[PDB]
Amino acid sequence: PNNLKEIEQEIEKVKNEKDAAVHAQEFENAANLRDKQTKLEKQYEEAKNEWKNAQNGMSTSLSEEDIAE
Amino acid sequence: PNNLKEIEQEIEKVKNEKDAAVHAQEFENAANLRDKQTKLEKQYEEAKNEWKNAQNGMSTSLSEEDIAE
Repeated sequence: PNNLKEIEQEIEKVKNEKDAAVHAQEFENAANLRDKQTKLEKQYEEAKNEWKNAQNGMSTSLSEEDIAE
Repeated sequence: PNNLKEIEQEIEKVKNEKDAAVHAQEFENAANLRDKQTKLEKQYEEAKNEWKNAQNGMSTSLSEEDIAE
């Protein structure tokens, strides 16, 4: 529901930036990048947990409209 | 004469310990390690250059006292 794609992209770009900075020997910002990545991972886990709980709370019954479509 | 015997040893331990801290999510001390490693690399080049500059000028000719050895 347009909630995990953004966090996944942010984690990917943070990882790419950290990998680029590793070759350039930049550890003063590497700690900040790692902390941001960990926070984004925690937020992604929380969002996934709440989304799966909400999905499991409801029942996806099949109606005649699906067959008609 | 006990010049690069210890400088190179310091570089060796910093590099290996640096990589382990990356996977251990320990960048609090890794930031200081990168600065120390960069400084040691500069010192190694300076020490090597001054050693060869003061020795390449002189020539080491043969001596008759060691021919009979």
